[PDB]
Amino acid sequence: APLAQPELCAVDTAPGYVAGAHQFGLSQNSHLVLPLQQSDVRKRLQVQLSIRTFASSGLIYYVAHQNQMDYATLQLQEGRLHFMFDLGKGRTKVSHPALLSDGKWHTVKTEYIKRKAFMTVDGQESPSVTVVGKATTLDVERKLYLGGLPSHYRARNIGTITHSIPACIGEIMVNGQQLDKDRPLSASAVDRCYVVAQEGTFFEGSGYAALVKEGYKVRLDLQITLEFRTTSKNGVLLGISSAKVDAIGLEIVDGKVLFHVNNGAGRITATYQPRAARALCDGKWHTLQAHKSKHRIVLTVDGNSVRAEHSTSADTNDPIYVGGYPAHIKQNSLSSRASFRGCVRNLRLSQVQSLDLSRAFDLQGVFPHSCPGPE
Ligand SMILES: [Cl-]
Ligand SMILES: [Mg+2]
Ligand SMILES: [Mg+2]
Repeated sequence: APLAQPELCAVDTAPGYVAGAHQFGLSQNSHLVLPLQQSDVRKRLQVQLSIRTFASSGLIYYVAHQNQMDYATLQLQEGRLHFMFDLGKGRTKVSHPALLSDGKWHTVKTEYIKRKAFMTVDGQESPSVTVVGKATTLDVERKLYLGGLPSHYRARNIGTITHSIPACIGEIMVNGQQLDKDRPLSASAVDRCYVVAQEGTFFEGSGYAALVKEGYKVRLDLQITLEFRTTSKNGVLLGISSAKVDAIGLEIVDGKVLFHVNNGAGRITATYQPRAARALCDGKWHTLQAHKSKHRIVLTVDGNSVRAEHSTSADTNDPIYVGGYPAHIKQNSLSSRASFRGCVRNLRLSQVQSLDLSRAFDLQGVFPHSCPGPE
């Protein structure tokens, strides 16, 4: 029974979904395996597709011989496109300057024809490159992998960018023919695209994402930074806990942000309370910094800091739970059990390390890299 009428939070407007489009990158192996029947790519491979993304890296498409001696692939790296193939006796590579990670739709074309190869993005064609090697044919299996690769597949000689691209892909054509993406040979972890999206990972409020199955050790010093947006007053953000006492936690309870830490001598808590109760559930992005050092704990929200200052090591050796946690998992430094609802972006631990939610080993009600609504 509150003394004043409750302060309502902002409201989220569902954008709906794009018809005939697929969102990849939800897991490191999200993909579609599409049949190639009428295409003869031996002397010519022209692929045209539309893409929308905020990501910096990922595999967009791949085709290869059973022995992998012949192949062709399109990958994104540092926000830019790279097209390469090997006809059996040498690799040819083409790059394009266009920056694609702006969240807007782009048309892309990759072309290998005769003894030349080139790329086109939004109509801007790159200079041609001469096919390398003596071989004259691209000999590959009658199958194209779109948006990523199967978990059991081991792609050779295409570098380390073999994870699924966090992006929405529309229709795709090969040598003038539109492929029926609705009739894939097989697939894994694919979903729909929001009509309008913004950079981030959506948490529907029902589950969580668990990372680092081998265990993470907080120890003495650790810096956690992230950005979040939400229209709810309660929600767990992050927790790393031993099955005993040592643990750390970050959560939103009744409009306030709490950073708990326990080095084996009791819970230490830094609390941030905004001027307005509904300030943080306004649907806009907020920055969050939580630094743990020897005998110091500092929580900073939107530039506002709050700290608290005899064991000093948080001896954890467990997974990192994001956005919530299941009942059978102990979280000694979290008072709440409520799953977060909203989006989180730029999650990093510091010597910096950013956490990629698409790598979660256990995921429930969370959609990495896919966040609805405009920014
Ligand atoms: Cl100790
Ligand atoms: Mg060949
Ligand atoms: Mg200890």
